[PDB]
Amino acid sequence: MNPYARGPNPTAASLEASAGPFTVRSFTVSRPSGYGAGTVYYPTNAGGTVGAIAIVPGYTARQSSIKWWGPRLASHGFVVITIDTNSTLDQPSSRSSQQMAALGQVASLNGTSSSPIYGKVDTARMGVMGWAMGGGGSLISAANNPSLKAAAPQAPWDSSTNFSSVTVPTLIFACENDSIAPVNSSALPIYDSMSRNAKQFLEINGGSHSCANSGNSNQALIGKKGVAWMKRFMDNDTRYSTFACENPNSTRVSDFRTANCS
Repeated sequence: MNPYARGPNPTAASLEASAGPFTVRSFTVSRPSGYGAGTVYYPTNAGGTVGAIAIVPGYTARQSSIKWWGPRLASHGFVVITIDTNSTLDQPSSRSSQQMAALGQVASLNGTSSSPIYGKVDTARMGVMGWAMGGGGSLISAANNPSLKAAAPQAPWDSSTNFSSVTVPTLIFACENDSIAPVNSSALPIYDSMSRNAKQFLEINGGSHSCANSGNSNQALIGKKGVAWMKRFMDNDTRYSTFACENPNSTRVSDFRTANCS
Protein backbone atom coordinates (compact mmCIF):
# COMPACT_ATOMS: atom_id res chain seq x y z
CA MET A 1 0.00 0.00 0.00
CA ASN A 2 2.89 2.56 0.31
CA PRO A 3 2.83 4.05 -3.14
CA TYR A 4 6.43 5.17 -2.92
CA ALA A 5 8.02 1.84 -2.16
CA ARG A 6 10.42 0.65 -4.79
CA GLY A 7 12.64 -2.35 -5.23
CA PRO A 8 13.14 -5.62 -3.41
CA ASN A 9 13.29 -5.95 0.31
CA PRO A 10 16.61 -4.76 1.57
CA THR A 11 19.31 -6.71 3.30
CA ALA A 12 22.55 -5.58 4.85
CA ALA A 13 24.36 -7.14 1.93
CA SER A 14 22.22 -5.51 -0.67
CA LEU A 15 22.75 -2.13 0.92
CA GLU A 16 26.48 -2.59 1.43
CA ALA A 17 27.06 -3.59 -2.19
CA SER A 18 28.46 -1.16 -4.66
CA ALA A 19 25.30 -1.16 -6.67
CA GLY A 20 21.62 -1.39 -5.95
CA PRO A 21 18.97 -3.24 -7.91
CA PHE A 22 18.30 -0.72 -10.66
CA THR A 23 20.23 0.12 -13.76
CA VAL A 24 21.67 3.64 -13.88
CA ARG A 25 22.25 6.09 -16.71
CA SER A 26 23.45 9.70 -16.59
CA PHE A 27 23.65 12.89 -18.54
CA THR A 28 25.18 16.36 -18.38
CA VAL A 29 22.80 19.27 -17.94
CA SER A 30 22.99 21.43 -21.05
CA ARG A 31 21.95 24.74 -19.56
CA PRO A 32 22.26 24.75 -15.78
CA SER A 33 19.76 27.14 -14.30
CA GLY A 34 21.19 28.85 -11.27
CA TYR A 35 24.29 26.79 -10.68
CA GLY A 36 27.52 25.96 -12.50
CA ALA A 37 27.17 22.54 -13.97
CA GLY A 38 25.47 19.31 -13.22
CA THR A 39 25.27 15.63 -13.84
CA VAL A 40 21.98 13.75 -13.52
CA TYR A 41 21.91 10.10 -12.55
CA TYR A 42 18.69 8.09 -12.86
CA PRO A 43 17.32 4.57 -12.75
CA THR A 44 16.06 3.17 -16.03
CA ASN A 45 13.89 0.51 -14.44
CA ALA A 46 12.54 1.67 -11.12
CA GLY A 47 8.94 0.87 -11.75
CA GLY A 48 7.44 4.10 -10.62
CA THR A 49 8.34 7.71 -10.09
CA VAL A 50 11.11 8.39 -7.63
CA GLY A 51 12.31 11.21 -5.49
CA ALA A 52 15.17 13.58 -6.32
CA ILE A 53 18.32 14.43 -4.45
CA ALA A 54 20.73 17.31 -5.06
CA ILE A 55 24.32 17.09 -3.92
CA VAL A 56 26.84 19.91 -3.58
CA PRO A 57 30.60 19.88 -3.00
CA GLY A 58 32.73 21.76 -0.56
CA TYR A 59 34.93 24.86 -0.89
CA THR A 60 37.28 24.60 -3.89
CA ALA A 61 35.77 21.33 -4.85
CA ARG A 62 33.95 19.89 -7.77
CA GLN A 63 31.57 17.11 -8.70
CA SER A 64 34.30 14.49 -8.47
CA SER A 65 34.41 14.77 -4.71
CA ILE A 66 30.78 13.66 -4.35
CA LYS A 67 30.12 11.78 -7.55
CA TRP A 68 30.12 8.33 -6.07
CA TRP A 69 26.78 9.05 -4.51
CA GLY A 70 25.14 9.44 -7.90
CA PRO A 71 25.19 5.87 -9.03
CA ARG A 72 25.00 4.58 -5.49
CA LEU A 73 21.76 6.34 -4.71
CA ALA A 74 20.26 6.22 -8.20
CA SER A 75 20.67 2.44 -8.29
CA HIS A 76 18.33 2.18 -5.32
CA GLY A 77 15.67 4.36 -6.92
CA PHE A 78 16.39 8.05 -6.88
CA VAL A 79 17.11 10.75 -9.41
CA VAL A 80 20.34 12.37 -8.28
CA ILE A 81 21.88 15.60 -9.49
CA THR A 82 25.48 16.38 -8.57
CA ILE A 83 26.52 19.93 -9.08
CA ASP A 84 29.41 22.28 -9.57
CA THR A 85 28.82 25.68 -8.09
CA ASN A 86 28.92 28.95 -10.03
CA SER A 87 32.22 29.54 -8.29
CA THR A 88 34.34 27.05 -6.40
CA LEU A 89 34.61 29.73 -3.75
CA ASP A 90 30.92 30.16 -3.06
CA GLN A 91 29.83 30.16 0.60
CA PRO A 92 27.14 27.97 2.21
CA SER A 93 24.18 30.23 1.64
CA SER A 94 24.97 30.52 -2.04
CA ARG A 95 25.50 26.78 -2.16
CA SER A 96 22.03 26.30 -0.69
CA SER A 97 20.43 28.53 -3.27
CA GLN A 98 22.23 26.62 -5.99
CA GLN A 99 21.25 23.26 -4.58
CA MET A 100 17.63 24.28 -4.59
CA ALA A 101 17.89 25.67 -8.11
CA ALA A 102 19.22 22.28 -9.17
CA LEU A 103 16.22 20.56 -7.69
CA GLY A 104 14.05 22.99 -9.46
CA GLN A 105 15.71 22.12 -12.78
CA VAL A 106 15.25 18.46 -12.08
CA ALA A 107 11.57 19.31 -11.75
CA SER A 108 11.68 21.16 -15.05
CA LEU A 109 13.41 18.28 -16.79
CA ASN A 110 10.75 15.90 -15.44
CA GLY A 111 8.33 17.97 -17.51
CA THR A 112 10.52 18.22 -20.59
CA SER A 113 9.71 15.60 -23.17
CA SER A 114 13.15 15.48 -24.61
CA SER A 115 14.77 14.71 -21.26
CA PRO A 116 15.82 11.23 -20.20
CA ILE A 117 14.07 11.87 -16.89
CA TYR A 118 10.74 12.91 -18.36
CA GLY A 119 8.05 11.62 -16.07
CA LYS A 120 10.48 9.78 -13.81
CA VAL A 121 10.38 12.14 -10.84
CA ASP A 122 7.91 12.68 -8.05
CA THR A 123 8.63 16.36 -7.56
CA ALA A 124 7.00 16.37 -4.19
CA ARG A 125 9.71 14.15 -2.69
CA MET A 126 13.14 15.70 -2.48
CA GLY A 127 16.34 15.49 -0.57
CA VAL A 128 19.58 17.31 0.01
CA MET A 129 23.19 16.19 0.55
CA GLY A 130 26.60 17.80 0.37
CA TRP A 131 30.14 18.05 1.65
CA ALA A 132 31.55 20.59 4.03
CA MET A 133 30.36 24.03 2.98
CA GLY A 134 27.96 22.09 0.77
CA GLY A 135 26.82 20.22 3.82
CA GLY A 136 26.16 23.45 5.60
CA GLY A 137 24.32 24.52 2.48
CA SER A 138 22.22 21.40 2.71
CA LEU A 139 21.26 22.23 6.27
CA ILE A 140 20.33 25.78 5.23
CA SER A 141 18.21 24.26 2.45
CA ALA A 142 16.46 22.07 4.95
CA ALA A 143 15.83 24.93 7.36
CA ASN A 144 14.39 27.12 4.67
CA ASN A 145 12.40 24.37 2.98
CA PRO A 146 10.84 22.06 5.57
CA SER A 147 8.92 20.15 2.87
CA LEU A 148 12.19 18.50 1.95
CA LYS A 149 11.98 14.85 3.03
CA ALA A 150 15.51 14.14 4.06
CA ALA A 151 18.95 15.66 4.52
CA ALA A 152 22.28 13.83 4.74
CA PRO A 153 25.24 16.22 4.78
CA GLN A 154 28.83 15.05 5.25
CA ALA A 155 31.49 16.85 7.31
CA PRO A 156 29.35 19.91 7.37
CA TRP A 157 30.49 23.34 8.01
CA ASP A 158 28.62 26.67 8.53
CA SER A 159 29.82 29.75 10.37
CA SER A 160 26.67 29.21 12.51
CA THR A 161 25.89 25.92 14.18
CA ASN A 162 22.34 26.70 15.22
CA PHE A 163 20.11 24.55 13.10
CA SER A 164 17.29 24.36 15.59
CA SER A 165 14.90 25.32 12.77
CA VAL A 166 15.50 22.09 10.91
CA THR A 167 12.50 19.80 11.05
CA VAL A 168 13.65 17.57 8.17
CA PRO A 169 15.07 14.13 9.07
CA THR A 170 18.77 14.68 9.08
CA LEU A 171 21.71 12.31 9.10
CA ILE A 172 25.08 13.93 9.67
CA PHE A 173 28.13 12.02 8.53
CA ALA A 174 31.21 13.21 10.38
CA CYS A 175 34.94 12.46 10.17
CA GLU A 176 36.77 11.90 13.45
CA ASN A 177 39.97 13.61 12.61
CA ASP A 178 38.58 16.40 10.46
CA SER A 179 40.95 19.31 10.66
CA ILE A 180 38.99 21.64 8.29
CA ALA A 181 35.61 21.41 10.00
CA PRO A 182 36.42 19.92 13.40
CA VAL A 183 33.70 17.74 14.71
CA ASN A 184 33.55 19.38 18.09
CA SER A 185 33.00 22.84 16.67
CA SER A 186 31.04 21.95 13.57
CA ALA A 187 29.27 18.66 12.99
CA LEU A 188 28.48 17.85 16.62
CA PRO A 189 27.13 21.24 17.68
CA ILE A 190 25.02 21.24 14.53
CA TYR A 191 23.61 17.82 15.44
CA ASP A 192 22.95 18.91 19.01
CA SER A 193 21.03 22.00 17.92
CA MET A 194 18.35 20.01 16.16
CA SER A 195 15.43 19.25 18.49
CA ARG A 196 12.35 18.76 16.38
CA ASN A 197 13.46 16.07 13.94
CA ALA A 198 14.49 12.50 13.36
CA LYS A 199 18.26 12.81 13.39
CA GLN A 200 21.45 10.80 13.39
CA PHE A 201 25.17 11.41 13.89
CA LEU A 202 27.61 8.99 12.39
CA GLU A 203 31.39 9.73 12.88
CA ILE A 204 33.85 7.68 10.91
CA ASN A 205 36.80 6.42 12.98
CA GLY A 206 40.07 7.98 11.93
CA GLY A 207 38.46 9.92 9.16
CA SER A 208 39.94 12.98 7.55
CA HIS A 209 37.75 15.78 6.17
CA SER A 210 37.27 13.77 2.97
CA CYS A 211 36.09 10.58 4.69
CA ALA A 212 32.74 10.33 2.89
CA ASN A 213 33.93 11.46 -0.49
CA SER A 214 34.45 9.54 -3.72
CA GLY A 215 37.21 7.02 -3.18
CA ASN A 216 36.62 6.55 0.54
CA SER A 217 37.26 3.15 2.09
CA ASN A 218 33.96 2.97 3.92
CA GLN A 219 31.57 2.84 1.01
CA ALA A 220 29.80 -0.19 2.34
CA LEU A 221 28.72 1.42 5.55
CA ILE A 222 28.42 5.02 4.41
CA GLY A 223 26.45 4.01 1.37
CA LYS A 224 24.23 1.66 3.33
CA LYS A 225 23.40 4.43 5.75
CA GLY A 226 22.82 7.12 3.18
CA VAL A 227 20.61 4.96 1.07
CA ALA A 228 18.71 3.67 4.08
CA TRP A 229 18.13 7.14 5.40
CA MET A 230 16.87 8.39 2.07
CA LYS A 231 14.68 5.38 1.47
CA ARG A 232 13.14 5.57 4.91
CA PHE A 233 12.39 9.22 4.80
CA MET A 234 12.02 10.15 1.15
CA ASP A 235 9.88 7.11 0.35
CA ASN A 236 8.32 6.66 3.81
CA ASP A 237 9.62 3.14 3.44
CA THR A 238 9.51 1.39 6.77
CA ARG A 239 11.26 -1.64 5.35
CA TYR A 240 14.34 0.51 5.93
CA SER A 241 13.66 1.62 9.51
CA THR A 242 16.15 -0.74 11.19
CA PHE A 243 18.86 0.14 8.73
CA ALA A 244 18.19 3.84 9.08
CA CYS A 245 17.91 3.94 12.80
CA GLU A 246 20.34 1.34 14.06
CA ASN A 247 23.67 1.86 15.66
CA PRO A 248 25.97 -0.14 13.35
CA ASN A 249 28.06 -1.16 16.39
CA SER A 250 31.09 -1.03 14.17
CA THR A 251 34.78 -0.46 14.66
CA ARG A 252 34.58 1.88 11.66
CA VAL A 253 32.45 4.26 13.74
CA SER A 254 33.96 6.35 16.48
CA ASP A 255 30.75 8.08 17.57
CA PHE A 256 27.13 7.23 16.91
CA ARG A 257 24.06 9.15 18.10
CA THR A 258 20.43 9.09 17.07
CA ALA A 259 17.13 10.62 18.23
CA ASN A 260 13.46 10.36 17.29
CA CYS A 261 14.13 7.66 14.75
CA SER A 262 11.49 5.05 13.72
